Amino acid sequence: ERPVRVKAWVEENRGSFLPPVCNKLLHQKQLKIMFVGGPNTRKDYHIEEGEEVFYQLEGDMLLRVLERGKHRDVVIRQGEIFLLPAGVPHSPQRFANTVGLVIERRRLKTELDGLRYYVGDTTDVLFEKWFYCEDLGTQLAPIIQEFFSSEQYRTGKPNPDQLLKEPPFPLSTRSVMEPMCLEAWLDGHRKELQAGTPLSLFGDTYESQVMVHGQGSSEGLRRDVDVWLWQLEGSSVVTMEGQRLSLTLDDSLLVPAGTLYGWERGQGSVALSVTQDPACKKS
Ligand SMILES: [Fe+3]
Repeated sequence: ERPVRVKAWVEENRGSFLPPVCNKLLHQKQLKIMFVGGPNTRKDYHIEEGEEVFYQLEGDMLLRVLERGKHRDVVIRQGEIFLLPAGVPHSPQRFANTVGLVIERRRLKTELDGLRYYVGDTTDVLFEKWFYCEDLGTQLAPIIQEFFSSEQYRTGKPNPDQLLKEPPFPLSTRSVMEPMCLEAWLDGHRKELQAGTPLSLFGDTYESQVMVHGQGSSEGLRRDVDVWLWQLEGSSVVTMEGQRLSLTLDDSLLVPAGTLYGWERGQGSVALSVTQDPACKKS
């Protein structure tokens, strides 16, 4: 339209979260920006070669992970933000009356997504499926149905003929971070943002870059990947192709790869800048 105001977009589009996945995409080019409501129980663990960034807009969630072969529970509460590194199996439980933000990116021609259901709360695979992920809005469903309409589900015995000897790429062995409370973080760094220096939220051992920007401007910029901007405080002006688009509180905007842009940020503004560039992949 664009900018799109995030809470107005959610409040309008939440009547279209449909089971089993309860998701709807805002954007689906190089960057994928999607929202998911609950209640919604996922018994499956997803594995992918890109990174996933979560931010809880409304209410809490529970992310179950496998971190070095061990089950782990990761509560992400309203206002918290968290980055999941590549190749970690994860299973998101969302509860009644919650809305969440998830970001990911388009997968390379050779990258492979997988789904696994385990036996009980053990680490033994019961059922798995591996596929090229093209359309985040549409492909998990058919996979989930297949598990619920299956012998493995009816009985709980794995069929060894349908397991893989090894996963197609080695699962990650890194540890997972703690969720950060975004606005305790902002207030914690407000002096630096007033100064004009942008800041990395998660640092550079990841592919994703979540940069926070305060007052000031920056020169003509052209990136090879999509960029998403989200205005949290104050306001700002984006310039792309002889075209000023101003952003106010809670406005957001995807600048498409290739597109040349200037950004002017007014007094006491605070904007979020997100990028997932697979040239910055960490394997
Ligand atoms: Fe996932």
